[PDB]
Amino acid sequence: LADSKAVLNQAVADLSVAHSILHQVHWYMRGRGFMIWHPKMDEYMEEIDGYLDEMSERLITLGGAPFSTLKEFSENSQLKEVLGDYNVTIEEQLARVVEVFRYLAALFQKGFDVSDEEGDSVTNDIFNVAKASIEKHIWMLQAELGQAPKL
Amino acid sequence: LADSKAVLNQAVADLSVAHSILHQVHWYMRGRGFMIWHPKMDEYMEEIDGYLDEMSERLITLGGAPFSTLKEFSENSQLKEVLGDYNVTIEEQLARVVEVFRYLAALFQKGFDVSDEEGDSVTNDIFNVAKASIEKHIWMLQAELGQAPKL
Amino acid sequence: SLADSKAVLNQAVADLSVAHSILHQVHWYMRGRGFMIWHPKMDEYMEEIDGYLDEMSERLITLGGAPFSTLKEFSENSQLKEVLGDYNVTIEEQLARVVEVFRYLAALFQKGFDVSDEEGDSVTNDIFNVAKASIEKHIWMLQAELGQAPKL
Amino acid sequence: ADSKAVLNQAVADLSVAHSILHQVHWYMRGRGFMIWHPKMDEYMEEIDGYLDEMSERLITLGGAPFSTLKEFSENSQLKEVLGDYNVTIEEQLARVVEVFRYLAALFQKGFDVSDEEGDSVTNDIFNVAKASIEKHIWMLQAELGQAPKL
Amino acid sequence: DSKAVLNQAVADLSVAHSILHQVHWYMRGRGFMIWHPKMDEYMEEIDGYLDEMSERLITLGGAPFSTLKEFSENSQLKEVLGDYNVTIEEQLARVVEVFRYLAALFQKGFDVSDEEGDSVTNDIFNVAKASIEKHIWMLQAELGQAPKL
Amino acid sequence: LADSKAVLNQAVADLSVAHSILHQVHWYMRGRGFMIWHPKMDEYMEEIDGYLDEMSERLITLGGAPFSTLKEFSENSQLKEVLGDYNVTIEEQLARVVEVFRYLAALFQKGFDVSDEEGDSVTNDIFNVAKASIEKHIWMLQAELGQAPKL
Amino acid sequence: LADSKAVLNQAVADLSVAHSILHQVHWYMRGRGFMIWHPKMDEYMEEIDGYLDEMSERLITLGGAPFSTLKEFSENSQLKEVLGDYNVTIEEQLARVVEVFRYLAALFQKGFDVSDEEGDSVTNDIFNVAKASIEKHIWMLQAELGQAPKL
Amino acid sequence: LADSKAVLNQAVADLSVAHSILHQVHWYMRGRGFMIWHPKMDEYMEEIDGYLDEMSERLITLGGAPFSTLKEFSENSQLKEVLGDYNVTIEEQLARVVEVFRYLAALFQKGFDVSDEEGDSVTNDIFNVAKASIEKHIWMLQAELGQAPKL
Amino acid sequence: LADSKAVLNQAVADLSVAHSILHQVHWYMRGRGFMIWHPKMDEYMEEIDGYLDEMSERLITLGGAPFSTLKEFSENSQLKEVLGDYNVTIEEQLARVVEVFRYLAALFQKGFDVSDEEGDSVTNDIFNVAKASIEKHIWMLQAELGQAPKL
Amino acid sequence: LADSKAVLNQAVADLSVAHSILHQVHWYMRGRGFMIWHPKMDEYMEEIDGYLDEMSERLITLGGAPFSTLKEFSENSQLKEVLGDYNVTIEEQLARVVEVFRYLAALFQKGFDVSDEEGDSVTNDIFNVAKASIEKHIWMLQAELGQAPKL
Amino acid sequence: LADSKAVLNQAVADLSVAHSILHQVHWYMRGRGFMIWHPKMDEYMEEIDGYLDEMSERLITLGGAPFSTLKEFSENSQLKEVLGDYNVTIEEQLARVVEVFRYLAALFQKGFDVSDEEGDSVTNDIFNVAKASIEKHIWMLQAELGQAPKL
Amino acid sequence: LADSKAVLNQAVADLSVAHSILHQVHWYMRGRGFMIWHPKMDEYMEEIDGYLDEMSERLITLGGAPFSTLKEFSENSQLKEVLGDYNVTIEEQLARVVEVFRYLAALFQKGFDVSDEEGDSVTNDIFNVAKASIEKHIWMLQAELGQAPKL
Ligand SMILES: [Ca+2]
Ligand SMILES: [Ca+2]
Ligand SMILES: [Ca+2]
Ligand SMILES: [Ca+2]
Ligand SMILES: [Ca+2]
Ligand SMILES: [Cl-]
Ligand SMILES: [Cl-]
Ligand SMILES: [Cl-]
Ligand SMILES: [Cl-]
Ligand SMILES: [Cl-]
Ligand SMILES: [Cu+2]
Ligand SMILES: [Cu+2]
Ligand SMILES: [Cu+2]
Ligand SMILES: [Cu+2]
Ligand SMILES: [Cu+2]
Ligand SMILES: [Cu+2]
Ligand SMILES: [Cu+2]
Ligand SMILES: [Cu+2]
Ligand SMILES: [Cu+2]
Ligand SMILES: [Cu+2]
Ligand SMILES: [Cu+2]
Ligand SMILES: [Cu+2]
Repeated sequence: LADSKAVLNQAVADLSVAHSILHQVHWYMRGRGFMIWHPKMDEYMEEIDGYLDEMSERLITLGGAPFSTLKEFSENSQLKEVLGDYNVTIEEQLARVVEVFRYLAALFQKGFDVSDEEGDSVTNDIFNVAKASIEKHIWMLQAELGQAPKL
Repeated sequence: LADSKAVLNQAVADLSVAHSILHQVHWYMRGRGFMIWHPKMDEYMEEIDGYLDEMSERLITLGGAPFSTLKEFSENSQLKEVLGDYNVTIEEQLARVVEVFRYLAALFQKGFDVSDEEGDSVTNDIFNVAKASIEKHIWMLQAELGQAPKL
Repeated sequence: SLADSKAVLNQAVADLSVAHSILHQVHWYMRGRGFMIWHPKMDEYMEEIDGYLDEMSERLITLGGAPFSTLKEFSENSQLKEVLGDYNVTIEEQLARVVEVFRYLAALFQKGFDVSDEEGDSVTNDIFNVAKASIEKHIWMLQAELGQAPKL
Repeated sequence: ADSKAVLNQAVADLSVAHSILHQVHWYMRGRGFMIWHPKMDEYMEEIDGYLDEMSERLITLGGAPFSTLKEFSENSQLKEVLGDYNVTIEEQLARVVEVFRYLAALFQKGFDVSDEEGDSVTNDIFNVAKASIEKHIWMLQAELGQAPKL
Repeated sequence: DSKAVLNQAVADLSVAHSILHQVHWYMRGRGFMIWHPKMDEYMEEIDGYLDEMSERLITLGGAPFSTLKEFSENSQLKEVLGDYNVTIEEQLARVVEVFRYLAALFQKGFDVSDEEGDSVTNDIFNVAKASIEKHIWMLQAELGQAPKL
Repeated sequence: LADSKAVLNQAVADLSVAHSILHQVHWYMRGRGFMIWHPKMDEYMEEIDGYLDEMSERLITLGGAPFSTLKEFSENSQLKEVLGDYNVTIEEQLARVVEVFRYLAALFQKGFDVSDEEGDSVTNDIFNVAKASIEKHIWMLQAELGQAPKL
Repeated sequence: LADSKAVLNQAVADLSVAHSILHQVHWYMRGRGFMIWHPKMDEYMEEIDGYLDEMSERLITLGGAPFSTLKEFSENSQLKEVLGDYNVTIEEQLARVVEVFRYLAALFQKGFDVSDEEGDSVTNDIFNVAKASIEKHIWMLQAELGQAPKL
Repeated sequence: LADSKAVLNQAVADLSVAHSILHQVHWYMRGRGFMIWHPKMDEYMEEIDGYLDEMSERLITLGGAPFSTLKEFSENSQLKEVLGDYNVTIEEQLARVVEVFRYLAALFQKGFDVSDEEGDSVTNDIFNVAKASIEKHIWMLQAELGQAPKL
Repeated sequence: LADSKAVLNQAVADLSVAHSILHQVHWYMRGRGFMIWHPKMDEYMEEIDGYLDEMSERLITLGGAPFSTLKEFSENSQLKEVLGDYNVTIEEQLARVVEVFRYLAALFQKGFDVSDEEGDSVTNDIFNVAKASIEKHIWMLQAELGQAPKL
Repeated sequence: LADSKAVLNQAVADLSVAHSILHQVHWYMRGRGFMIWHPKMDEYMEEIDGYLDEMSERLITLGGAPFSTLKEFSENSQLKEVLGDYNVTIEEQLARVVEVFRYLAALFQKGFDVSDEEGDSVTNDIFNVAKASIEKHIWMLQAELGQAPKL
Repeated sequence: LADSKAVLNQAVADLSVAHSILHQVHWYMRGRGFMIWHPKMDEYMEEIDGYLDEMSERLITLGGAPFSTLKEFSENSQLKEVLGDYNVTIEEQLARVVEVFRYLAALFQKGFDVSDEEGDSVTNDIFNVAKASIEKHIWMLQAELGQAPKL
Repeated sequence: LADSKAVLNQAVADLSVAHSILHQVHWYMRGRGFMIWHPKMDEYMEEIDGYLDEMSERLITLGGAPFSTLKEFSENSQLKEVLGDYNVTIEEQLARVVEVFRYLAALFQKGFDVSDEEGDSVTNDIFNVAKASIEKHIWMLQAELGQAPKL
């Protein structure tokens, strides 16, 4: 199950970086809609953390060794972080969360694919559930942004 | 008691159509304010459904036969429905909810008058409670829309 | 594109809206021994039906679709037929209507599952699978009440 | 005076109604016991609510509520019979319906008198209780295969 | 007879509820705001015993008193007309009197069911007697007195 | 006091002052029964604030403009305030609360009549509910004080 | 205290078999009343399981070794099991539960007497509590079946 | 305001007026973001009332006599009230709330300083806790206004 | 669906025996770690009971006849039971739970495969969910025992 | 009921000292298992305090005068106390709790017997309930220690 | 942190005695007001016990050894205990509670001062929080008794 | 680090790294005690994250710009991360948590010190509350490890 293990660990790194990006958005946010979207980032972060732990502990359950240092997370994630900036607009912050979420949905589709191909149905379901929820968020964030989900 | 029964049945039809219209607004909404107004439609729908069930079971209690098919709801409602359209602005969507709620408040006043006249105080009270909260919603929606309630 | 996955989701929106109306009718027009139990049971079924409806509609939206959202659309697209409310229907005839509504929904959900499986829409596939599971369980229980096997 | 009187009438009738419901609850036998036995508890609790609220309204209005079994029995227009296990479920439910029809008519009377005297507070207490009792009458009659026939 | 004492209790608990309700309603004087809702706790507890003991009697094949006529004729408690001029201390003194009668009745219930080998019924009277006696201590304590069981 | 708007706004002022009086009682109370009456004042104050907000927002809903400054509250209220005094007995504090509540119930009656006369049943219902509870409190308070409610 | 130990272990076997029988009734039930009685079986099963664990752990506490395999349960129980059959009427199902419960109350009576005579008052109480509730159930079950409890 | 007692009483007056100002904003608010900011005012008001009560009770506890009439509040407070106005923008509404909060945070700093100087550590902590939370609100409000907290 | 039905019924038998074994472990456990592992056994039992009822009622739902007697469970189960023994160490006790869980996870895989081939996706999901949770427990139990999960 | 009274009072003093010993164990505990047993001592302590207050209040109810000073507790208790010592192992700490419990269970038996002889049935059930729970704890502590309960 | 450690331990002793005195007041109380003040002694005892555990565990944390036997409590406490006496009036009982509380607040001031001088700010805040609450209780008790707090 | 803002950011970095190490301990833990200590890591991580968020917020509130990327956390933190290793004993894992907490306690003392010196009492409080709880955890972890807290 080497490829299911590799994608789980990929998600551990990516989700760790995604959490950090969401926390940055939470902190640096400024503009009309702050009061709604600032605590909304805690909800997204909590949900991201749930996926992270579950996917890491599935990796552990399968005999793997999850990345578990900030260096491992940062080096292995395909997500890129920039310095915090208070002058990013609300719309831009929401569009970055959408970018991250589209990335995660694509990653989860890959985890779904590989786990299916390896016959790892438990892992497959974990990815599917995460994908479901993330794609729903993309619809909502896009809607706020006056756009179709464009999945 | 023939008219109290009639107006309660009218309310069953109109509430069923108002539910559907609220559901459309909930689903087709796009633009800034989505994250607050999308779940708000669920609260409004649940409140509408509560009136619908209480007025219908009052009608039953009084010996009446509630409308209970979509054809009945559609044909007897004075509310008109259009196809859902994502390009309707948030402010236009809220304007639509306000016009539905104005209609309902007026319908509930007719219900109050009719049942008051017949001495059906229980029905009278159903209408008064429903009118009270709908009018408060009208104030709030109009305030969001930068307007006086204009009841 | 997921053309048929989207189509079956919207089919479900239509049928669930009509299913909801039928369960409400049963709820209101019910008379006979067993009323005190089956009348609020209809509220539980309605709420579950409403849950699938909202979730299937919002999956369709998520996918770039446009859900049916008027009574006219629900009526004309649903395969479920409605009749006028009638208080002289027996309890066991009411429960039998509910069973036939549920058999239809279970079959629709099966169609949703197969169609989404084939197009590789696994999220949609799981929504249908969960809904089918529950509907089929209620069929067992309703049928038991009616002194019958589930006969899926 | 009349609002006060009808409040006290309800105190007595609701006390006897509670007794009858408790009897139905205890002596019930037959298919449907397991649903209807605890149902009598919900009805009793609701009846006790009206009883205390109407009695306390009477106190608030300067009255003196009936507060002995003797007063309840001889002021109430509801008749009690000895407990009897032979009564069918449908008959037990029919007896509850009959008691509820009485309470609903009495609450209408309370509504009328209080409306005439301008005691809108008492007026609402009667309306709220009546609404709920009539709803029960529908459900009870439905179980019995019947229209509410208010 | 366990069955007889259970039915006596049904009658007396019915009358005791009426008396507590009377105290709840007619109470006036300093302490009303604490003692008025306290009567609700007592009545709820009294009604708990009433139902428990009645349905034990049904369980044993008995026929509980289920009419005010039966309650009033069989009960050994007496009722008087409600009176707003009764003092807070008098009202509470009346509550103690009722509770003392109840505990003694539950004592009799305990003895009789014990002699009869009916341990379930026995246990019902024991739990009830325990709480009533605790209440007697507290009421008496408020009244400046020892419980004097 | 020609109309419902007027009496609602009167309530707004009187309830504000009633709130302030109850707080005074709560703070300056001394003597046997403090442990029970002190927190009871909190209950009364929260109930009062409840009416205050309901009535103000009914007035807003009707298109009026609620008093919303202390000057407005204090000048338009017909209740009189005095300096906090620790040497007022418990019985005196309770008597003063009774006085406030008697005033409030009377005002709510005037509110009921004015709304009844102009067919504003929503407002009418608001006054009726508030009057019911206030009158119940007078009974209980009077009972503590060894008195009939004497409405 | 060998008798109390012996009866606690009997009850362990019998409660285990009683649970199985209730679970069969739960599964195989068909007919009007199913919707009430099917979940009612869960309540009974939970209560039986509470007795089982309590009685078992009292036996452990006393220095005994409770029956703890299906073979021990099945061979030591005096209750007899039959193949699940869907065609049994609801009435027959409830009659069967009554038979089981009568057996248990009688067993609990034996437990009460045996424990009383050894002066094991804790075991005594355990049987008394269990017996009280089972006899209450016999009444209700017999009431549904149109009969007196006939204890 | 030379001592802990004096600043605590100054706090009582200012908090009373702050409360009235927040209620005005709550009532008179119109514009996009109403549905979020209107109930937010209730949260602020409840927090404010919590400080009002604790500081007043602390004063009582220290042997002082709290201001407890509208006249005392309005005269002693350094906050100015103006007539309610429905044509104030949300941005303007939130800017006023910010002005009030900066005033309270400054007053709480004074109470902190004075109490530390007196060695009244209990009073000191009350001012510190209240200041902490108010400064946090300033950050959030400012961020909604697209600005740094600028304490 | 003959094979799905067969494997569901196998699960009913095996889960019934597994519950019995877990209960033995719960009862007979001695050694350091009791206070933790004794209630943990209750958790595992509740979970095992949940699969048992759900798999049995999926079988009923599919037109099957679940095993529903202790004799059917003992004879159909591939799990073997032995007399309770206080002298088994905690390590031995947890190792035994691990063996049981590995057995169940493998039966659930069989269940998953057979339902997959037959196109019974509802049953397939029931096995997959049960398998996931059991594998997770095997990881934790194994971790307690100082080992990799070694699925 | 002189001896019933006496033994209740013995229990007040002994439960007082037992509470103190358990608090010492709670505080001075060191070693593997701390994280479980440290909070467990709080559960035991709360349970011990429950019996203490219950038995004291029963004594008061019977016309007695509970020991209510530490002098009285110390002099009357048969339990002995020593200075806290962090160097005691976890296993000896738990053996010490067991000895306290064996004592209390013996005392509760004495209370049972005495109250039984005087026909104080209420006091009798109080000791029985308490004895049942303590003996259960003895089984559990003993199991942790790898021992039979040896009552 | 010698002085901080010493004063924490003095609190352990005095708080242990305070709890005993309150329990005495709880049990022996008689007179009008019993029904309010009897349960109020529970609230006080719970709060006292919370300080006792916190201060003891702060001392353990700091490397000290808490008093943990009744002899240590009784010999180290400055609080004096007398035999329970039902003839003490309610107002005398409350007066005794006031005196204990006055003693505890002064002890907590000493605690504050000593920890502040030593730079043990964690211990410092512990004393401050406890002091705040005790002084509030003093105001309330004094109020009941018709007096100023007179801190 | 030379002001409160500087130490707040240092805390953001260190808490981020502390969270990562705790998550590693949580994941890679094997040994007797796993079932207790694995979820206890979750409690420590929630708490650490509470500090991270409020310290970051406080920095934002003060006009600062928190580290908000993994690169920034990793490079600014003085904690070192090593690759996850299943072979580390439970006791070694616990000792690692203790080392981390000792570091955080020292950091928080530095934060307390710096903020006190600047007169930033709000920040000071934040650090003091955090230090308190971490030191208590150090006591408990050390107790598990059979050691004095050795602060
Ligand atoms: Ca648009
Ligand atoms: Ca059949
Ligand atoms: Ca090992
Ligand atoms: Ca050691
Ligand atoms: Ca005295
Ligand atoms: Cl799209
Ligand atoms: Cl828009
Ligand atoms: Cl009719
Ligand atoms: Cl049948
Ligand atoms: Cl071992
Ligand atoms: Cu985890
Ligand atoms: Cu309904
Ligand atoms: Cu939705
Ligand atoms: Cu009442
Ligand atoms: Cu009952
Ligand atoms: Cu408001
Ligand atoms: Cu157990
Ligand atoms: Cu206060
Ligand atoms: Cu089941
Ligand atoms: Cu106590
Ligand atoms: Cu502790
Ligand atoms: Cu945050």
